Amino acid sequence: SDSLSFSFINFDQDERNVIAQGDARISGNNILQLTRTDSDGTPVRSTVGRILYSAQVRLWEKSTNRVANFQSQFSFFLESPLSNPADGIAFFIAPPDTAIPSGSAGGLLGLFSPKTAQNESANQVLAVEFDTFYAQNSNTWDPNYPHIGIDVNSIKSAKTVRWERREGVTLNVLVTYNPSTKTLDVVATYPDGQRYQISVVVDVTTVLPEWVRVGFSAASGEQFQTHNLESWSFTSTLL
Amino acid sequence: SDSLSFSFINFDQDERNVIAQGDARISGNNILQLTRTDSDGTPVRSTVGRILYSAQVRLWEKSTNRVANFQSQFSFFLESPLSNPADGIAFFIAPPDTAIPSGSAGGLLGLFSPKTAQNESANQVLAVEFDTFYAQNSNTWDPNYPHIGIDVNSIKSAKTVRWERREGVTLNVLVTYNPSTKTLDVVATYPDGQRYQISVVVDVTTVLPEWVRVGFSAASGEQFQTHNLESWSFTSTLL
Ligand SMILES: CO[C@H]1O[C@H](CO)[C@@H](O)[C@H](O[C@H]2O[C@H](CO)[C@@H](O)[C@H](O)[C@@H]2O)[C@@H]1O
Ligand SMILES: CO[C@H]1O[C@H](CO)[C@@H](O)[C@H](O[C@H]2O[C@H](CO)[C@@H](O)[C@H](O)[C@@H]2O)[C@@H]1O
Ligand SMILES: *[C@@H]1O[C@H](CO)[C@@H](O)[C@H](O)[C@H]1NC(C)=O
Ligand SMILES: *[C@@H]1O[C@H](CO)[C@@H](O)[C@H](O)[C@H]1NC(C)=O
Ligand SMILES: [Ca+2]
Ligand SMILES: [Ca+2]
Ligand SMILES: [Mn+2]
Ligand SMILES: [Mn+2]
Repeated sequence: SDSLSFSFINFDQDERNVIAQGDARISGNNILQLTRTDSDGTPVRSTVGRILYSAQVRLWEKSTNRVANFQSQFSFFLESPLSNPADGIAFFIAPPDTAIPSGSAGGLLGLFSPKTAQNESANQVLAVEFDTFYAQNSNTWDPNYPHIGIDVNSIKSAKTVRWERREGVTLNVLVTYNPSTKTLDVVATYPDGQRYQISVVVDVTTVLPEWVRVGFSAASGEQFQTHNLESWSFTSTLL
Repeated sequence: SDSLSFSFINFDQDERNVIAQGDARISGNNILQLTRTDSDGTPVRSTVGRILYSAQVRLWEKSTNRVANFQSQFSFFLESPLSNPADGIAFFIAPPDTAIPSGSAGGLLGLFSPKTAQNESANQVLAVEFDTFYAQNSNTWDPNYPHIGIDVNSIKSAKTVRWERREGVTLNVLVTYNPSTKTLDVVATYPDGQRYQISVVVDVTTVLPEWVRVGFSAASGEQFQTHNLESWSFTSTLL
């Protein structure tokens, strides 16, 4: 269609218009939990979950040279009982048939397969990652610190900014795409006003198909944490 | 979710987020055609078609006493080579599992079954009808003229206004529900400024389930016409 929007002030477990993949679920307490927990609510190793909004977004139209804008606002928090929590949460855009790739329960954030994770020609993923785990022994593509990144068909972010994950604290995020400037902008803020900004010039018509779904992905490998989405609103208009 | 909106400036045959029922289709020339035509494009007898937007609207929430507003704007035109064309087109709201009932290809507008069409206790349909056929020999519930009506769980409109269908002319329609006044308002206009207004007080929480789908229905029995939707935008916010 020419435009689509939705808003979740909170999520409820009855929500009809989201697609859960892997370990993702909306809890009975109204939190969207992307990764698995044991019966005590403790995060566990080797888990991946994603959610997609069910309606399919017209990101661009080849026969008319129309391109959509979009704006995605959301808030999340992460918790872990241990040091060096992993692996992170991402807002992402992918073809509507997208599924969790094998080998992605870890630093690939549920978004990529190991043999092609850095191969821009192979992937169909645009993502904004909140990447808490950076160890060189397995995340060779990361800078040596937790970071916010924009991922264009690769797990190696096109651009990153330094970000110190705060245990249990809500981060508020606004992601916007402007097709006239071909700019994808991210602004994230913690409650004290600390602000994180990352932006990339990217022509969405060369990185993604005409129809897409939007959503979130998270994963934990050998290190773990809960990945908790509290709210989400989205709008897209084909211009 | 807490809100949802979409817009079709035009329809395209590739549209991913609509559900076609019966004879409905979006043509290669970008018109949403609800009822069947022969190979020359001529309307035919005994046809019914409906479309639904795929995303499910939260019309109300019982555990929080929240009720949604909504606003639906659309335009349509009807064509027939013969006199007394039939049967009409309706915007409607129904449970998400809704399907064309048997016996509805005619004056029941694809919305009701003959034995219960006037039984408010049985149905789950809220509709705004543009009803072109009124013959007492089969449409006993209609006034003796073409009319615009608001249908609350019955094919006998709660309220009607006189309307002379114009062959091939676009009618523009705005339908709005205000939950604070429990008022469903319809305003329709022809290109010369002729205006049709109909409004009913109705508590949507007593006539429809908490989750619904929205869309359009049309049918032809022994008399026929094409039922052509040109554009449609919709918004709903749970208050
Ligand atoms: C504690 O294990 C760390 O070091 C191991 C090698 O000594 C790695 O195999 C291991 O990587 C896995 O877990 C990390 C952290 O969750 C994850 O990013 C990666 O994709 C693997 O699943 C880890 O770095
Ligand atoms: C030309 O047929 C008209 O009169 C018949 C009886 O003499 C009716 O059976 C017939 O009704 C069917 O067609 C109408 C018009 O399309 C429709 O409204 C009704 O639901 C029946 O399908 C028609 O009135
Ligand atoms: C990257 O993926 C493309 C598409 O399959 C492939 O042609 C190319 O060989 C890959 N690059 C490498 C280094 O394997
Ligand atoms: C109307 O439908 C209700 C619900 O099934 C039913 O109880 C009632 O008998 C019907 N009324 C008539 C007149 O048949
Ligand atoms: Ca990482
Ligand atoms: Ca009628
Ligand atoms: Mn990273
Ligand atoms: Mn009528």
